[PDB]
Amino acid sequence: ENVQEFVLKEDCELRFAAGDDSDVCLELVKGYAEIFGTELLLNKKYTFPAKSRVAAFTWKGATIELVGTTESAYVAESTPMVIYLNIHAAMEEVRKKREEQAKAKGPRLLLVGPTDVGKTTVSRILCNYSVRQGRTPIFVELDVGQNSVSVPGTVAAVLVQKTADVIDGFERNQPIVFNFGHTSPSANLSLYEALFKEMATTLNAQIQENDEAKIGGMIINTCGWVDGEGYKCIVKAASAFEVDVVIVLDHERLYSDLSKELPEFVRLTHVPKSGGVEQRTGQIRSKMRGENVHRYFYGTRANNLYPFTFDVSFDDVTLCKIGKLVIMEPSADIKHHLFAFSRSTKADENVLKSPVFGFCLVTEVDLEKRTMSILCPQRTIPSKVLVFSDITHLD
Ligand SMILES: Nc1ncnc2c1ncn2[C@@H]1O[C@H](COP(=O)(O)OP(=O)(O)O)[C@@H](O)[C@H]1O
Ligand code: ALF
Ligand SMILES: [Mg+2]
Repeated sequence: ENVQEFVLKEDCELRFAAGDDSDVCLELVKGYAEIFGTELLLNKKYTFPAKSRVAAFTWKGATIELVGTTESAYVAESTPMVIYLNIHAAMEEVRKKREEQAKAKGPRLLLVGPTDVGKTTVSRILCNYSVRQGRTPIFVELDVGQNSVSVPGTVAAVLVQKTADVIDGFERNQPIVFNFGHTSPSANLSLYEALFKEMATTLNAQIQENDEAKIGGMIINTCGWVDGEGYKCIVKAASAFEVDVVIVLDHERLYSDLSKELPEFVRLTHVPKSGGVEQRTGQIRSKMRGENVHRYFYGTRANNLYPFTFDVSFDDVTLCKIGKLVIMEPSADIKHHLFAFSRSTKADENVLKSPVFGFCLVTEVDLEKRTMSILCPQRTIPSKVLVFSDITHLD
């Protein structure tokens, strides 16, 4: 209940972090402002939980109130927001040109760069800006570590029809989700690459049946792995998704290399990272993976989910594992692991390329009763083919 007031000139952003113990309430009291591309409503109170990192930007100028203990709060005057806006502008230009020559295929954009340069944040701003233009782009999440669509260990895609919630991020409206099963692509690089392609193939077939999605195009977020084998992932992602535009954030050498390698038709743009982007340690990142898993089952402060715990007979499910498909015996070592419900009706070669229904968490294993307790988003298992993930979570 301490109060801070901020006057933001045009093209300025208030960056703040909520206290370690404290909620911070933000209210726009004059003008117009947006948080990572989502417009703030005048006088609406936005409660951010402890440790939240937030940036509120304004094009024309704003006055903003914060109520609560903050670790840091300052106004920055020079951001790359204009750059990020012109990227959206050029995408929409491409949409119109292709519309006037047509079903029109929307432009596809790949965001690349090392850890903590703001690829996710920029993907969010671009998705929001497209929605505010009246478009429905497809957001494609290839980061199996820091995943904003599903649990970690997935490659996923979602049609974006609403701007992100300011506090909770995007609504996960019926995502297409593939179970990769690891927090980094180097754990099985060829499987990771096969999922890209199966994802790209699936999306190409789906947009055939939906013109809005088709002209919406794609914003594709990669992980921060740019060196060695990560570089080749970028080239194969570019190719498999047939991208028109590669945005490289804060990596001149990557940009140089990609310019010499990509098809000449590919427009490549190097842009700086924002001064507000925060370096995150392995610990913080591990904690964020845990909170992602937690959110998948329980939702948010704003939007609670109510997941079911029940027992499942080992005679009613087949547990399997990728690394080719192998059938698993119920064992004590599956405890705390995620399992994906495979859309594939049988435990065969189709599992590898099949998207999934969702996940459960194995909370207990009773070997003698031949049962396991699972946490599950629904009352009854949506599939009897359960695919192992190396991601674990103590609840
Ligand atoms: N302009 C900004 N102001 C404050 N925090 C930011 C800003 N841009 C990014 N961040 C934060 O910095 C962190 C890293 O950004 P992110 O987009 O997740 O990096 P990357 O996706 O490249 O790994 C995130 O916690 C994000 O919320
Ligand atoms: F998307 Al990153 F570090 F590159 F979370
Ligand atoms: Mg990211």
